[PDB]
Amino acid sequence: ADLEIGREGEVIQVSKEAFDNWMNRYEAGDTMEVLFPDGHRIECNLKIDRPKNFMNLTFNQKVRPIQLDDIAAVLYGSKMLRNPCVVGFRLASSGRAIAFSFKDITDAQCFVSFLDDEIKKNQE
Repeated sequence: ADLEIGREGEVIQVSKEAFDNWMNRYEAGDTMEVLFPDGHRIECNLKIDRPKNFMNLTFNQKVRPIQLDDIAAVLYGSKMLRNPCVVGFRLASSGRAIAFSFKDITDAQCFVSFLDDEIKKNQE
């Protein structure tokens, strides 16, 4: 069921065990979808390297690398609606917004928490 967003706009209680599992999978590399403005998606592999402060999107042997340092915002809730599986975030460098869709809500909410930590770090 859709999240309903406040008039103000978009500018999480997940278990630690769930996060730890999420984190292990995607550090290994695991599957998600990148949303696009025209509304099509592509199935990618998302691999997080915490030491290197990058996360790599692999599609068709093509890798869009994202710097963890780069992440500036996470968009996930507060008729404006968001499917719970879909997480949007903005990059500081491009000023662009990207949407990942995860295989379930839990995973999405983990990516939200992971993003939150990186953002706090980045703000120092």
